Amino acid sequence: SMEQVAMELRLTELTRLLRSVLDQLQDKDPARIFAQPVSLKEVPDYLDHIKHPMDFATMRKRLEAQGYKNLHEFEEDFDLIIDNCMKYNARDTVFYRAAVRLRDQGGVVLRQARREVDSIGLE
Repeated sequence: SMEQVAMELRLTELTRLLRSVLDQLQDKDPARIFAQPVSLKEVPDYLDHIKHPMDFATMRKRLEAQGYKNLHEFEEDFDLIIDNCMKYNARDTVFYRAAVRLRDQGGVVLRQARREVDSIGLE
């Protein structure tokens, strides 16, 4: 049916958009600060303060497994990455400043992705 065709087209187009967003976000982090989960050997107290850890590898795994229903769910995981980094690290640190940089750049990319969801009619 055409309802199935439209649903499958919205799924594949949202996936294409989210993959482009995630690639642009990762390209802005060549130091790989947000690429992978934090090592508990290097940071033993991380889970004493961060209850819901998040990183770009976890997001990519969720994206490619069809785990994001809409752009808002993807935005929530990106905000978790930024917020956890700003909560764990003191403000006068290279890691907190990297989160502020990615929050600036990421906000612009995500608002452009919202304009594309609206233009395409994805949600």
